[PDB]
Amino acid sequence: MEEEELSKLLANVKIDPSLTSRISQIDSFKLSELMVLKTDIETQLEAYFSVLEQQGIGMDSAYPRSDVDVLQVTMIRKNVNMLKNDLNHLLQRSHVLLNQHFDNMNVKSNQ
Repeated sequence: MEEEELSKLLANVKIDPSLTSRISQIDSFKLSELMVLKTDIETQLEAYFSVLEQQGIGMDSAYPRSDVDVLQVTMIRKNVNMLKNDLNHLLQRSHVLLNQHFDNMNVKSNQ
């Protein structure tokens, strides 16, 4: 049955809730918490990159890939792009906080 095969497919298409919760707190976390999260996002990205390597494909690309290959690569590439977006956010927020720290000391970054 088509509906039941699809529920299994989907109910297992999931993102670690702990990671999602922490990402939601980018704008409230302290720098130390942000840098631990950064590392954990990087570890996740590393895992996705390793699977893309097995698929012999990078992030930008067009032997014949089957439908399932295409679906898997589509999923992995989307995951990567969403994670890279969150990592970028984390870094941008971190830069704001770093700048606040310089401001507090009446110093500028070397630049």
